[PDB]
Parts: sequence; structure tokens; C-alpha cells
Amino acid sequence: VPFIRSLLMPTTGPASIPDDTLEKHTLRSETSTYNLTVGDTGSGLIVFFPGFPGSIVGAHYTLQSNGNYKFDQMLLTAQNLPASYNYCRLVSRSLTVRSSTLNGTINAVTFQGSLSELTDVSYNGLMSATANINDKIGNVLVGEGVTVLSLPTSYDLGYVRLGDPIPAIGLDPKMVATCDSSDRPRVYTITAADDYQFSSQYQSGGVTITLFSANIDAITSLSIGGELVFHTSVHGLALDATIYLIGFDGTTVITRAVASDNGLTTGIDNLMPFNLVIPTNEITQPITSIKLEIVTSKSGGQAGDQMSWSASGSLAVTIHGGNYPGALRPVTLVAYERVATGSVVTVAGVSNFELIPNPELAKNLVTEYGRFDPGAMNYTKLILSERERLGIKTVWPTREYTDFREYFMEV
Amino acid sequence: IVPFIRSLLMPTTGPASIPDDTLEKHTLRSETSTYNLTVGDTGSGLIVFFPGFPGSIVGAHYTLQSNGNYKFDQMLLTAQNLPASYNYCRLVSRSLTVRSSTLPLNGTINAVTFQGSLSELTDVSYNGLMSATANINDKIGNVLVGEGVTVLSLPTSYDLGYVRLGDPIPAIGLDPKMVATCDSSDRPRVYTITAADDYQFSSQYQSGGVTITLFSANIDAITSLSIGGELVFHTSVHGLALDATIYLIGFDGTTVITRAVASDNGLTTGIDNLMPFNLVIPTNEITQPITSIKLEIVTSKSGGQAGDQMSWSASGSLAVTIHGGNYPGALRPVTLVAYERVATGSVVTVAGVSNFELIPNPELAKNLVTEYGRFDPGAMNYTKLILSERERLGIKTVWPTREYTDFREYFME
Amino acid sequence: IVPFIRSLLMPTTGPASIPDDTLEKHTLRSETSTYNLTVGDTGSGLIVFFPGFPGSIVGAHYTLQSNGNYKFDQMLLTAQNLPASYNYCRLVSRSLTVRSSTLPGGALNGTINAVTFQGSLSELTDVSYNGLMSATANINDKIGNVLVGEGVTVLSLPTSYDLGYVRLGDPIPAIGLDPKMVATCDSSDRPRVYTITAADDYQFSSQYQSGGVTITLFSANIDAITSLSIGGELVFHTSVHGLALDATIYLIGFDGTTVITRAVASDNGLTTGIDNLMPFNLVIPTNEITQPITSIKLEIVTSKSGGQAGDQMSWSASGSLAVTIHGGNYPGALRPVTLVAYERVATGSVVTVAGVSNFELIPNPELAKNLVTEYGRFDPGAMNYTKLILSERERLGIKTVWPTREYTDFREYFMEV
Amino acid sequence: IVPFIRSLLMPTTGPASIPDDTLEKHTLRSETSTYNLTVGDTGSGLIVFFPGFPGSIVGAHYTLQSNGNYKFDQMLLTAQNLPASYNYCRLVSRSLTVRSSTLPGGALNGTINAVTFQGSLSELTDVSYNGLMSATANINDKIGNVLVGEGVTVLSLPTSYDLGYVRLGDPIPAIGLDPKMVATCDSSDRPRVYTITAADDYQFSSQYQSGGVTITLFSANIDAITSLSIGGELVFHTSVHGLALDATIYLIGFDGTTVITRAVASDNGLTTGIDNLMPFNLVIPTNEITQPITSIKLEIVTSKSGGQAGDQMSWSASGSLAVTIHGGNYPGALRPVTLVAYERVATGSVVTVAGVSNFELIPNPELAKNLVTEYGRFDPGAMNYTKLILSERERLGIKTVWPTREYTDFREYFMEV
Ligand SMILES: [Ca+2]
Repeated sequence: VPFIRSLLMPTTGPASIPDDTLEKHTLRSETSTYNLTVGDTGSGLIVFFPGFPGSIVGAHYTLQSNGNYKFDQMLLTAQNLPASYNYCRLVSRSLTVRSSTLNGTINAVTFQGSLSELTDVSYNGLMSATANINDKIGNVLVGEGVTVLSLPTSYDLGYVRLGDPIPAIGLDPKMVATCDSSDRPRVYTITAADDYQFSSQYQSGGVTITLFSANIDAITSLSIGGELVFHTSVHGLALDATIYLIGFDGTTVITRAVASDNGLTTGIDNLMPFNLVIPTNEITQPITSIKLEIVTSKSGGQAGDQMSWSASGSLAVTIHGGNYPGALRPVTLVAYERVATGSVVTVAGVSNFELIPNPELAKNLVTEYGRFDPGAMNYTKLILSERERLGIKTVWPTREYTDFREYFMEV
Repeated sequence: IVPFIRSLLMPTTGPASIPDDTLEKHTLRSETSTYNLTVGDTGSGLIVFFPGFPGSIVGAHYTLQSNGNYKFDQMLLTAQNLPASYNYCRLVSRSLTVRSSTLPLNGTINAVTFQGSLSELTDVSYNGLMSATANINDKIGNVLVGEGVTVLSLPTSYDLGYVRLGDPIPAIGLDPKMVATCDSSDRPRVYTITAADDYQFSSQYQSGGVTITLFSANIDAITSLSIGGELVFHTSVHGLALDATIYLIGFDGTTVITRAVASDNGLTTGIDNLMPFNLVIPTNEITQPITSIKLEIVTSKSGGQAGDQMSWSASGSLAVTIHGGNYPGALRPVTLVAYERVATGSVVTVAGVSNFELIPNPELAKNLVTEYGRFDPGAMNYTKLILSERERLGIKTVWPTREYTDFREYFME
Repeated sequence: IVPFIRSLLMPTTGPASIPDDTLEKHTLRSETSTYNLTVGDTGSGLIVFFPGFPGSIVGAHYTLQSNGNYKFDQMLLTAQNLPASYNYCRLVSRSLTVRSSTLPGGALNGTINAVTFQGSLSELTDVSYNGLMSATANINDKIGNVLVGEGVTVLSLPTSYDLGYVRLGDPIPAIGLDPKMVATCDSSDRPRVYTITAADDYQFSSQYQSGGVTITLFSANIDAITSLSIGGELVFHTSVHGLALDATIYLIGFDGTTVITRAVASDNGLTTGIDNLMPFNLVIPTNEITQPITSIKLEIVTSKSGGQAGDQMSWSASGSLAVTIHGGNYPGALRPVTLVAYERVATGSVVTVAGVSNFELIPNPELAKNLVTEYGRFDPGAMNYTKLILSERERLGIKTVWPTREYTDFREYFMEV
Repeated sequence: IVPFIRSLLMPTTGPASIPDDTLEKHTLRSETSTYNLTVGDTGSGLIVFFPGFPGSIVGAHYTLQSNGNYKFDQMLLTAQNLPASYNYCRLVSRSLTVRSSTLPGGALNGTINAVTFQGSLSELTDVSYNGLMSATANINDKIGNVLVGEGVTVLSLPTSYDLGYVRLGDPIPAIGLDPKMVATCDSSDRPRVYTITAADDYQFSSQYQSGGVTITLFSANIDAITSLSIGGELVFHTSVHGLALDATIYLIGFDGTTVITRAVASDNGLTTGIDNLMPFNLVIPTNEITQPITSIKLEIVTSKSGGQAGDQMSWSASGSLAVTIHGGNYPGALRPVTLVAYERVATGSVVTVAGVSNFELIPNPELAKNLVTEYGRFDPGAMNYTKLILSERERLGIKTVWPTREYTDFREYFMEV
């Protein structure tokens, strides 16, 4: 049964998903190949988005001497799917990670949440991220390697829009226009202040505060809306507010001005709206947190003068298509340590998809409904329900995965 | 035989429930579509059908003008306005035939089913359409207008959810023109446009101001949409003020909607000047399908004199949300029926049937019983089998009517 | 039933792989052809189809003029230009229908005569509406006086299997100073070669004349649709001093028009008592051929600036040329030809052409990145069945040209039996 | 089991006759290929294989330089030069393995990416280590990041059967004054033809300059491994007196180096108001091609010795050329191509290549005196079995490039089932 073969052995090629999502489509296999370099602590982390419906496979981070991670690069597919296709569905995927340059070990786990929801990302802490014995693997020798196999997080998923470019012309050569993954958005609601009282002595240059900081996840476009209302009895106060989207490594990935020299009028509701749209091309690395900064200042102010105001307000962060299964969750982490500095950790995999070509390609790419295979879904359901008894893992010591492949091409 | 298969391939015989896993208590209905369109002076035109549209919008007719541009004629809808009687809907099956019925043999038809939405077509000329798709069973060429063509709607996914119909909601207002509805929303489509990234604008003063069009992009919309985001302007010059307007353009190039985004918005020096977008375009304002969006900015210096240089830098992104836009059938796919060489003044007759699963509005629910629908064990498998053998069976989305008629017979036997 | 037979006899149902021994990884595609041709004032015309052409060239339309000459109208191609997306091709099956679809304001009319000729366009001995009926002796390759309103169906029948894939005349990566520069990789396998001995000690003689004396050394019928080359050499001998030659090659279209002219010699002075060599090296690229070529002629212009009382113009010549039509002998590339002629059709009416071409194709480098290719369904008895059907062609009445009503009946009788 | 299938899937076991319809009396032979290539200082390189080449040319090795350009190392051939003993050939099957076999004194490393492209070398759009992964969409024609120590196996899969025998480029009996004279009978059937319209009334204009003004009229990607010819003609028109042209053709290798330069015009003076003809007749023999050719360019140098105040250099040109790659379109001769790229391999290491090529051959006249030839075992279902296997290629996982460990497992699973 082709689909089962594709599901369990992605490197053999694609097959159509035997569900009820009957769209005329085409099937494709995209490889991923990377030779990553080990930093001086000999330790690092690769974050994989096993169910990502598109070209984003993961991100590599090296562990620094000071204990912080540092972003290296994204891991994508051989070609950029949005450039040739407009819609996509993930069929199957598998990636292997091993050193190619003995030295070191790998710990790996499949977590059912999104990146920022992990409570512990240390080499050893990962082993507890899940309680499923078949979703974690420990101290595998780097030379032997580990294999990440993508297992379903729901079928009958709709096709996802790929963030493809749309026809557009503009004065700015840096103009960008796309149609993004949107169906099934994820929404975070943050009530930053409920009659929060701010008070402080003047200061030339203003007084800065960080109203709040929250963990959120984003890999592609998102928007931030909402409003803060300020009340004050003091005259001459002005506010400056800024939103920061922080990366997994602690760096600032994006900053947006929300208020600039916004003067506060006494005894009135002062409105501070948020109308931000963050496009995919601006997100250089996965975003794991958001924070708001407010700077309070008094132009005609003197030492001694108090600056104060009261605020209430809620924001809504919308990650477009964020709740589409595979888009942000689950996550598979592959951590390595004790690897010789300057070694090469080699990544190699295959992603299989159901796709709908963009207009230009549609002129030459035939699309179809796809082989009818009466018992394929039942067989898949049966296999997955016996997952523990059959030992079907999401993370494998590669040698065992290889044995599993043989034991299968048997039957 | 399986009722659903019968309904799918021969919509004119009536509705049947989709044999998927979307088990909702519903009712089944058939809505006809009948139009007698008039041919313009070039004898050429285009009918754009939304084969999978979950509701009363069937298509739009455009005539080709001597200058080479299309001109909107009218929308093609179902006999009655579904949102007036129902709140939720799902398309079961549909078919329409197009043929000439009058003489004032004359003309031919080219038809194709494109897997994208209207503004995504790269070529909409009578002959260019033949390449919109590579699937031989989704295009048909030079059929005589008198014999006609038949558009058959084929699925673009099952287990689709029910769609809110854009029905009116209970509301009262001081304005007699007030309108309130619950719109198709699940599965929105989102377009993200970065209009400027430190874009430098510079120009010498000029009474009345200077206008530019920052960008123009192709997008699709038939029903309600929203536009949000913000532009941020920086300037070193004093006394400048901006006016900004958003335009939503139709397939025929005409302006369908215009919205002020900025009016006499003064720019302060050495600060981030914020220009937010909070636009909501309701369905009743869209008079024809929207195929593009553009932003206009007018820079002016009130107390300015000849020689004065006006300048500013801008950065910003917008998000256009088409409510329910990505629901399969709502914007894609599209079936185009083009005709040429038809005698001017002739009548091009459209006739069809749309079958739906529906949930009645509160008033109608008092008298309309709803149910889960006939259990039919092998209907889905049979459907899957038929569609997978689509090429071997020759099941088309566009047919020469005579062939579709033969296909019906070969099926009923 | 065998998908291939279905595709062969009913091309509009789509493509299928040829069940022969040419096992190449490929993809299958259907290209449609749609045209609305306008009838000229004599009410008569001719469509020339290349039933087996391995690529986008389907045919050419010509109107018959009051003076009895044909005049080129336009080429008939497929919806898209295959060479833009693919590099190699093989024709699987094809069919086209021709019928009137019109009556202009101010009494329908006309008939069609159609025939499938086993040679190439220029080899036809008679191209008149009635003459066509004798181009072949096969009753199943000709059809007479079919009403234009009913129409005729052209069905492509094989001219050999196990044919190689043909290079498509695709663009190749190139940059040049000239914005009009053109570079392609052309159909070449199986060239067709014409050899013409233009002179074997031919004696030319004449009295001076300002501007020179012109002669057409020869004119010969040849066929070309795409690129060709012409090489060779003429050798001139003379006793007279001061003679200079100009030589030109012309490629003529089916309508008699000059499609191509190429200088082969310009102010070439002849030296006495020596072998004067005139080499030809002409390469005529496909983009320069605007309509099918059906003849070639060579012109020589002799001028005697010099001047010597009593001397006259004279020289002796010998020479042969070779005309190479790239891929010209690939079955289907130039032969066979199916002609569809119409007459008595009301002026201003529309003759509508509609068809499908099915191909095995290998995508170009950019498309290969998103287009999977395969060897194609194994179908054990497909070839034997094909061979059986074709051998019983006469008993079964499988024609290359059909009155459309009959072709339709035939389709029914097939989707049954 | 069918000997042919055995030979096809496991070439190292020896040759077998192709079970097609090309019944020629022949003999069967295996030629080995063995090379120990040295890794340069970037630790990166590329081996280009011609999997289907009907003869001794197996491939070419290139090292990647620090500046990002490739540099030709050497050709990869078979143990003996087939053309020396045979005149005709057909490729039956082939496989080669590439693996590191070394560690130099003072920590192993590296990976291999390999892909089988359906075009010829110059048609590739990206030849970088990672870019290769997208050359084709077929999952069974690409393999990524295989450890160099384990190695990769290239397996030659058919690009059509019923192929003709190919002339081998064998020496022919000849004697000449020049001890460097060379004479061969070359692979010719199925030529590949490129057509380039270099100019169509292109206007050139410029101010005098001692030594002349040089321009590259065009540059185009083409492929050649063995002999080719270039014919054609440029026509120049000018109003200026005293202009003289020099024209040169260059054939460039994959590494950008000039492999061949040929004068096409030397001090060709232009006469005013006349057609000035510049014919090309270049024949580039195989022994002159030192590495695969991937581009061609034409240079024109205009000089105005004359001198006339106000006159400038200028002329108008028209012209087309045809590049004929003898036997170039014979499947396997130029396409397909299998690239094996390596990176991060320790400088100075040895990348070892080992393989076998199996052929149907017709001996030369001297060898024919002691080499019996035959038609070859009749094997009734061998072709059907072959067709069945290839059609189930994806289900069976038959690849053109393999991680060697997997290919070995596949061999076992075959010598069983
Ligand atoms: Ca379902």
C-alpha cells in the first residue's frame, strides 16, 4: 500500500493521503541537505518542524560558552516551494542527523507543543519533554546518527497557501507582496494592563519600562492589533511605545513603533492603537517572545516633578495559519554535545507533498485526484493504533530505523 | 446506483447529501439559474463562473469592447437569495449550460477550468484560455455556440465545513441604509503587502500637491474583506501633510471601492508619523469581483512656495483579509466560458442548477425539518473510484453539450 | 481496453504512451489547436496539415485567389509553443476537425475534399479542389464533397513506430549584442538531403548590357518547415577579362512568394585561365521561415565592366549543392500531408478548426525541476492489438480523413464493441 | 533469471545482449574503469559521468577552486581505447562507484550529493554541491549527503532501446606528410544541430582605434565531447571605405577555459555598397577536444586603416550558423548526465572510482579475422520483463544513483527473490 510505504519510508517517494480531501493535485519530493559546523562548546540544537506544510524544515542553533544559544541558519528544502506552487499538504517526511567529520552524543525528542512552550531545552532536559517512550531517544552516538520521522497530527487537513508572491508593481524596489498561509489562525490575547498605575520622578530623556513580556510562536507572517488607553492628571506628558519580537536565541528579530511622541491630555481617555503587520520576509529566525516598551517623558519638566498615568488594554496577536497542525506544533528537537569543535553535523532528508501549481506552472503540470486505494486509510489507522506494539518512533537511532525498514520490506 | 454520484455527475436531477464525515442535521435544496445575456458589438465576451461557490453567487458576465478591454455586465446568481432564508451552506453539485438561443450558426466557445482565482489568470483572451490548465479534461475548444457548452462542477475537497451565508442579523439603527450581516469567514485568505521599506519620496512643491501610486497588486474578492496595517513616515521638511486613498479595482479596470486612509495628516519632523489602516469593506458595496488593490498618496505643503522641496521616507506593511477566501470553491477554482464571432444583439442563454446542504435561518427553522441524511455505505468509495479514473472515464469540468448529453445516456444505462 | 488504442483512434480522450521499444523516461501531454479562419472572396481555400509533425506545427491555411494562385494566410499551431517548455518530443496521436461555423448577415454553402498524401507538400502534382482526389489510391485516405457545415475529421495514423524522440527547436541559453539574436537546438536526427548538380560545364554566353545579364540557373521543388542548410560550390572558367558575378539563392513558399533570399556571391571577379570558386554556406534558421518552403532557385548575374571590342560575356560552370533539411526525413516531419480543400463557401464565413495533439515529452531544464518523468505503463498486448487493427484497416474502415458524422458514429461503435 | 536483467541491474557481473530488434552479428565485452583522483585544496569537486555514452568516454573530473570556479583535471575512460579495436558499439549496461579511500598523514570527512539530469552538461542551471539536488524532480535520480567513505554507486538506466550501433571514432587507414595527421570514422548517426541567428541587420558603429575594435557578437551554451562542424555565413554591408574584419570562433570548456579557437575571417576587407560574404567551414576533430565543450562564442574585430575625417567605423550584418555535433542526439552520447559532487573531503585524499561498462561490439578489420560474431541468445521474455521492471521503477526503488551500502543490499535482495 503506497501511502504506508511513503509514510514510514519517506525517502522512497510520495503518495497521496488516503483521506477525504479530494483535490486535483500533483505529488513531489524535495530533499534537504546541510553540512552544519560545530561551535566551540561542541554542543548545539537543531529544531525541526516535522509537520511544516511547506519548505521550512528547521533551524540550527549553537550553544555558547555563556550558556545561551545562538542562531546559525534555517534549514529549508532544495527549492523554494512558494516560487512554483500556491497550495500544499505534507504527505510524509524524514531527516537524518549524523556527524561526518567517534565524538559526542545526541538526545532527541518530539514535543507536542510549539518551540516557545518547551520548559527546558538543555541536552538532558529534553528527555522529559514528552512521556511517550517512542518520541524520545537518548545518547545515540553522533557517528551513528539519529532519524527523525514525521508522524501525523491529523488527516483531512486542508491545503495550505504557500506564502507565494502575487503580481504587483510599486515605486519601492524593495516592495514585497504575498498570499500567506492563513486558514486556522492561532490567536494570543494579552491584557497588558488593568488600571495599572505608573509613577515616576521626571528625568531628562524620559523613563522606560517594559510593561510585559510573553512567549509566543511565529515562523511566518503575523499581525498585532488592539489598544491601550491612558489616563493622567499631570500635564505635558508624552509617550513612546515599541513592540519587540524576540528570537529563540534572545536576539531582537523585529521592532515596531506603536506610539511616537503621543501626548497625553488630562482627564480624557487617551487612545494608543496597535496596527502592526509583520510579513514573513522580515522574520529572520523563529520568534519565541513578544514584549512592549513604554517611555514616559515631560518636555517642560524639572527635577522633582512627578510623571504618572494609569493604563488599561488588551492586544491580540494573530499568527496567520499558526494553528494548522504541523505549522507551529509539534516540534522535534535534536541536541548534540561533546562533538569536536569544527566537526560537520550532516543533515539529509526528504519531504513529500501534495501540491497545486501556481498559474505559470499550471500550464504545464497536470493535476489529478489520485489513486483510489480502498483500504489504505484503515491500514494506516491500524498501524498507528498499534504504534507502541510495533515500535513506530518519531525519533530513531538510525541503525534501528534501518533495521525497521528491512523488517518492513519483508512482509 | 448511488444518489450522490447521480447528483454529482447530473446535477439537474436533484440534490443528495455528501457522503463524507461532516455529519450535520441539514436540508437539501436545488436552486436554478437562468439568464439571457446580450452580445455586445464585438460579438465577443466572457462569462466567469465560480463552480464551487458555496452560495448564490454563480458567476459574472463581461463583454469585450472594441478597445480590447472587458466591461462588466452583471452578476449571475441563483433564482433566490439563499442568505435570506438560510444561515449555513455547503455545495453538493452544480452544472450550467451556455448556448446561443437567438438570431437578430454564428460563433464559437472556448472554455477552461483554472485552479486559481480570477486575478491569477495570466491570459484571459479567447485563445489564451486554452492554456490556463494542462488537464485535457478541463478545457474545451471552438465548440459551436448554437450547440453550447456544459460546465460541471467537480470537487475541490470533501469534508468541507458548512459556510455562513452572509445572512442579515437582527439590528436597528438611526440610518435607514444600515446593514448588518454574519459573513462567510472560516478559512480566511490573507495577502500581505510591504508597500515601502525606507522608500524615499522627493519632489518640488506644486500647488495642489503631488500624487503617487505607491503600489498595485492583484488580489481577489467577491464578498467582505478587511484591510489593516500601518505606514510610518519620516521627514526633515516642515509643513508637509498627506492624503492617502485605497482603491479596489474590478476585472474590467473600473473602480469598485475607494477608502480614505489619511486626510490632511500632517507630518512632524524627526518623529515616527503613524498612518494606520482600519478598513472593512462589506459585501453589499462590492458591485463586481475585485481583482486588484492600489494605494495613492498625495503630498502637499500648505504654506509652500515655488522651489520648495517636499520629501519623506516611508516603511510599512498591510494585510488584506478576505473573509472565508480560502474556503475551497469561494475564490478558486474558476471556470471561464469565452465566446467570439457571435452576432451582435444575439442572446447567450445560461441555464443551470445548484444543489446544496443547508441550515435554515431561525424563522424558517420553525417549519423546515433538518436531518442527518441517508446512510450510503459505499458512496464515498465509489466517488473516489470514479474521480481517480477521471481521465479513463472522460469526466470533464467543461463539455461540448452534445457530448455531455451522450455521457448522461451512457450513464443511465 | 488498451489506453493506447483509445488514444490513437480517439485522440481527444487524451494521451497514452506508445507501446514500442523506445523506453525513455517521459511525461504525457495534450495540446489543443483552435482557429477561426476567414474565407476570402473566391469562397475557396486549402488547409495543409502535417498529421505526424512531432511538435507544435499543425498546419497552414491558404486562400485561393481570383487569379488562381494561393495566398498564405497563417500557420496553425498548438495552444502553447512546446519548444519553450520541452526539449524532446514524440507524437502519440492527433485529430482535428474542420467545419464551417458561419453565415454572415446577407444561404449556407460549400463542400470539402480531403486527402492524405504520402509525400511532402511540394511533391503533390495537383493541388486543385478536385485534383486532390487522386493524390493517393487508398480509398480510406480521401473523402469527397462533404458539406462544410457537417465538417471533416482528420485522424493521424502512424508512419512507423519505434521512432526516436525529436529535439524541439527549443531556445538555448545565449546572450548577444543583437537584440534580435536567436539560438535554438533543432530537430536534426534523420536529416533529409537534396542534391542538385546545377551545372556540368555549362556554357554561358551573352552581349554586354549595363547592369549585367541575369539568369536562373535552376529551380527545384524541395520541402522545409524548420531549419535547413545549403552547402556546395560552383566553379567558373572564363577566357574573357573583367567579368564579375553575383549569385543569389531564393527559397519560395507554396504561394509562390519569396520567403528567403541569400547572397552567395557578390561582385565576385572572374580571373582568366583559373578555377574560380564560389562556395555556399547558408544556414536558414527556423525563425526566418514564415511559411512552408516548396522550392529553391539560384540566380546568377554576370557583368562585364572591363570592355574589349569583340569580347562578349561568357564563362563555363560546374557545380553541385546539397540542401540539408534538419530532421526532414523523420517520419511525420515533412510527410505525410493531409490536405483539406473547401470551395463555394460564402465569403466572410468562418471555417473553424479544432483539435488535439498528444505527446511523449522530456521537459527542459527549468521544468524538469518540477515535472516528474517515468517509463510508462507496461501493456503486454497493446502493440500486437495495434498491429492487428492497422492490418485490418480496410476491413475496419479506419480512415485518415472522415466526414465528421461518420467519425462520430465510429467512436460510438468503438466505445461499445 | 534473464541474463540481460542481471547485466542491467548488476553490470559488474558481465555483459548480455540487449533483447530488442536490432539483430546484428556482434560480440560482448566488459571494459573496466579505474581511477584514483586527488582532492584539491577546497576539498570540493565534481565528477561528470556520461552514463549512456556508447564507447570509452566515461566522464570527467573537475576540482572546485577557492575562487569558486571549476578547473578541469582529467577525462575518465575505460581500461582500453575501444576505437582501436572495434568500429561499432552499443552500450548494454554500466555502473561505477565513487568513494574516498584515504586519510593523508596529518580525521576523515565529506559528503557526496549526486543526481542524474536528463539534459547535457551545459543545460544544467546550477552545478553547485547543493544546487544539484534540484536538477531533476525524480526521487530515484538524486541522493544527498552520503558519507564519502561509504560511497555512491552510479547505475546506468536506459534512455531507449532498439538504438543503432554507433561508429566509434576509430582510426582509418591513412598516410600523410604531417606526422601529426589524424583520420577517423566518427559517431554520426543522429546528429545534434544548433542554429544560431547571430545578427539580423545588426548595426555596428564606433570611433577608430589603432588595432581595431573588438566585440563578442554572441555566446551560447552547446555540448560536445567528440567531433563537430560549424558552417554558415555572415553578410556585411558598409558605407565606410577601408574597413577590414577579423572574426574568430571559440569553443569553451566547462571550466571556462578556451578549448578551441578558429579563425573565420582574417583581414577581410569590406567593399562599400556590396554584399560582403563571410562563410564558415569549421571542422573540429575529436583529438582536438581536450575536455567537454559547453559554450561557443564569436568575436569580430573591426579595423579602419583607411582614414577619412568624419567617417567612423560602421557596418550592418546578417547571418546564421549551424553547429552540428556528430552523433550528438544519439541517446547517451550527450544526455543524460550524472553528476557526483563532493565537499569537505580532506585535501590530498584520494577519491577512488571503479566501474564496469558492457558492450555489444563489431570488431575492426584486423580483429574480425580472429573474433567470431553472432546474433546472440534468443530470450523470449527478456524484453517484457525489462519493461515490467522499469515501469515499476518507483515501487521497486531502482535508482540511477545509490548510497553504495543500499545498492549492495539491493543486489542481495535480487540474487534471492
Ligand atoms: Ca474524513
